[PDB]
This record gives sequence, structure tokens and C-alpha cells, in this order.
Amino acid sequence: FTLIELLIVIAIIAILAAVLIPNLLAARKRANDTVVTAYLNDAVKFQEMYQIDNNSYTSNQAA
Amino acid sequence: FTLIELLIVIAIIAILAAVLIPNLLAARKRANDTVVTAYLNDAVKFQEMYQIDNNSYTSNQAA
Ligand SMILES: *[C@H]1O[C@H](CO)[C@H](O)[C@H](O[C@H]2O[C@H](CO)[C@H](O)[C@H](O)[C@H]2NC(C)=O)[C@H]1NC(C)=O
Ligand SMILES: *[C@H]1O[C@H](CO)[C@H](O)[C@H](O[C@H]2O[C@H](CO)[C@H](O)[C@H](O)[C@H]2NC(C)=O)[C@H]1NC(C)=O
Ligand SMILES: *[C@H]1O[C@H](CO)[C@H](O)[C@H](O)[C@H]1NC(C)=O
Ligand SMILES: *[C@H]1O[C@H](CO)[C@H](O)[C@H](O)[C@H]1NC(C)=O
Repeated sequence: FTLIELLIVIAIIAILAAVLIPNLLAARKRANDTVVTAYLNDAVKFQEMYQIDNNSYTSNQAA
Repeated sequence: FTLIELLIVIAIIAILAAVLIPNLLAARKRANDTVVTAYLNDAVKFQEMYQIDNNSYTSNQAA
């Protein structure tokens, strides 16, 4: 094992470190939109439950 | 064995001593950039772990 093999190893590490890491921001954006969609789907279920009890929809989240 | 053979030996030692030693600074530069790259790749893993626990990224290294 010699300095030229070790420079090749360092060079290839620099390549793999650059390319094998995903765009984390783009991944989290799509997960975050799923949270919003899921929370609105829940708010919709609870608007219908409030409608069962009160014959009207809520304007306030605490209800 | 005589003074002329010994002067040839000294002359060739002076040559091999000059050429067979690598640029140590250049080698260490590329290893040092690997340390920085590796430490930032770790800091990135830990930013995602802090995001798992806190729903936000850290601004401070101690976290
Ligand atoms: C939903 O609650 C809102 C505050 O959280 C706000 O009060 C909205 O307006 C209502 O005001 C009172 C109830 O607080 C009234 O008797 C009616 O429910 C309603 N008034 C008007 C102007 O409609 C309430 N819902 C909405 C958007 O009307
Ligand atoms: C990360 O910690 C920093 C100090 O280590 C600094 O405090 C940054 O600013 C925050 O300040 C407090 C927390 O200490 C706030 O409640 C917020 O988390 C944040 N303030 C602002 C202005 O955003 C903190 N993160 C960053 C860069 O916001
Ligand atoms: C929801 O009900 C709780 C009690 O069960 C509190 O009265 C709260 O204020 C209610 N939310 C609103 C404001 O409608
Ligand atoms: C990390 O946690 C340790 C305890 O496990 C200390 O509270 C330390 O201060 C923390 N770092 C910061 C400042 O977030």
C-alpha cells in the first residue's frame, strides 16, 4: 500500500461523498405537504363531528 | 573499495535522497479535506437526528 493508491482512495471518497447523498430539502418538502394534507383531512372529520353536535361548522380550532 | 567508488556512492545517495521523498504537504492537504468532508457528513446526519426530535435544525454545535 502506497501514496498513489491512497490518493486514488481519497479521490474516489470525494466522488462518492458528493453523489451518494440525496437532496434532503426536496424529500422533506413532500413529507411536509403530507403532514398538511393529513391534518386538513382530520380537521374535515372534526368539522363533520361538530356539525353532528351543533348543526353548524366551527370557525374556531379549539372546538 | 576506494575513494572514487565511495564518491560515486555519496553522489548517488544525494540523488536518491532528493527524488525518492514525496511532497508531504500536498498529500496531507488531500487527507485534511477528507477529514472536513467526513465531519460535515456527520454534522448532516446529526442535523437530521435533531430534526427528528425537535422539528427544527440546530444553530449550535453542542446540540
Ligand atoms: C366562530 O367563532 C369565531 C370566534 O372563534 C367567531 O365568533 C365567528 O362568528 C360568530 O360570532 C358569534 C359566535 O362567537 C355568533 O353568534 C355567530 O356564531 C358568528 N357570528 C357571525 C358574524 O356569523 C364564529 N363563526 C363564524 C365564522 O360565523
Ligand atoms: C440556535 O441557537 C443559537 C445559539 O446557540 C441562537 O440562539 C439561534 O437563535 C434562536 O434564539 C432562540 C433560541 O436560543 C429562539 O427562540 C430561536 O430558536 C432562534 N431565534 C431566532 C432569531 O431565530 C438558534 N437558531 C437560529 C439560527 O435561529
Ligand atoms: C372545547 O371544549 C373544552 C372542554 O371540553 C373547552 O371548553 C374549550 O374551550 C372548547 N373549545 C372551544 C373554544 O370551542
Ligand atoms: C446537549 O445535551 C447535553 C446533555 O445531554 C447538554 O445539555 C448540552 O448543553 C446540550 N447541548 C446543547 C447546548 O444543546
